[PDB]
Amino acid sequence: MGASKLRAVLEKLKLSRDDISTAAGMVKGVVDHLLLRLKCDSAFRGVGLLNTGSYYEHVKAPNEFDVMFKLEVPRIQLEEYSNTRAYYFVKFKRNPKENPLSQFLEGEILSASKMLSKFRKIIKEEINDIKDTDVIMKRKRGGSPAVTLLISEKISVDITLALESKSSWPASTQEGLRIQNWLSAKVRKQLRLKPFYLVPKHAKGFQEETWRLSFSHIEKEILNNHGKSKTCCENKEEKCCRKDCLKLMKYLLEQLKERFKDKKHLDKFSSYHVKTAFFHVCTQNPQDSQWDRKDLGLCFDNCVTYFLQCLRTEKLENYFIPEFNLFSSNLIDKRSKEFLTKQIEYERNNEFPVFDE
Ligand SMILES: O=c1nc[nH]c2c1ncn2[C@@H]1O[C@@H]2COP(=O)(O)O[C@H]3[C@@H](O)[C@H](n4cnc5c(=O)nc[nH]c54)O[C@@H]3COP(=O)(O)O[C@H]2[C@H]1O
Ligand SMILES: [Zn+2]
Repeated sequence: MGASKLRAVLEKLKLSRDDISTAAGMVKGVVDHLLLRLKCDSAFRGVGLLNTGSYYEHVKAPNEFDVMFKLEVPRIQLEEYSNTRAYYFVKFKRNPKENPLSQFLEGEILSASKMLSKFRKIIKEEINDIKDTDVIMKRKRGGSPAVTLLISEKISVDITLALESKSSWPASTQEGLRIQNWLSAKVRKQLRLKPFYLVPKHAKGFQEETWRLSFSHIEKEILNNHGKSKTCCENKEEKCCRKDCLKLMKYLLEQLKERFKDKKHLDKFSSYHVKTAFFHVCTQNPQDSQWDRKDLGLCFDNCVTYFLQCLRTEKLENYFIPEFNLFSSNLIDKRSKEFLTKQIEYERNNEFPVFDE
């Protein structure tokens, strides 16, 4: 596939400045309201907005947003569940002390379901009272930590609540973030000093009171500063195609998901898998020269091939948690991965007709 053929698709995916300004304004307009009204509680007092991009995550629809609500918790003690390296129980070291979130304490373990229930209920009751904009609160999805709302029957916003921990990263993430050859071990050192987050997600019956590790902020960090050279993409001679490869991959997965929307094979595949795979390829190809713009197509293929391999071998390690396989037999069944593999292979073999619209 030609580089200009791909960059043409990327060119057509570009949304104008107005489409960003108006939608962004309509989003922040409700985000500020919900944010300020959430402060009217002892629990969600120190709530805050976390920058997980503050824009859209999927290229095509640009009417879908994703915001993350951070809530700091002091000196928490985590307890890994069932040797699932990603999922944890939240306990407090100072149990004798009275906690603001004490109402949600399921004993010594902080219940995620209660917090999600109160949070979501507050959102529903506030979305009821707003009159300046037409907003409806979307139905609860299957085991989703998010709360979605629709503004003016066109804008989708997924609000995800998350606990913040300034303490050192868990031992499961120790051998993760292998960016030493890519962004230097210094940057890894300084990045691991940053806080980590926790989202209310249950692990497989289901253990409904567990939390998942989240490093979305770090993903944004390495994503916006992606080159081995510090002046990468700041000058003409240092333009690369990492972000373009990520856009192309995400768009391919999205379009494939939409083509077979009627089926249920690709419903479990999300942009996070694509992101993860892309990070793995970045680790594999750390040199900026390996990401020359004129090599876009080739680069894209590298992102495709590897991804296919992960589907073929049923192995896709979480970039921060190596021992956690996103493509395990438990999470996603072989049949679906075979389907996606066949589709992607077809696309590549026929010059990606899914891009042509
Ligand atoms: O950490 C977060 N930061 C911002 N929003 C988040 C986060 N976690 C959840 N959500 C919000 O809830 C939606 C559904 O979540 P679900 O737990 O059911 O499945 C996730 C999950 O399997 C995987 N995923 C996504 N983020 C991570 C990660 O940080 N660490 C490990 N896995 C991850 O993608 C799938 C869906 O991707 P989407 O983003 O489309 O839709 C999310 C999102 O809206
Ligand atoms: Zn670059």
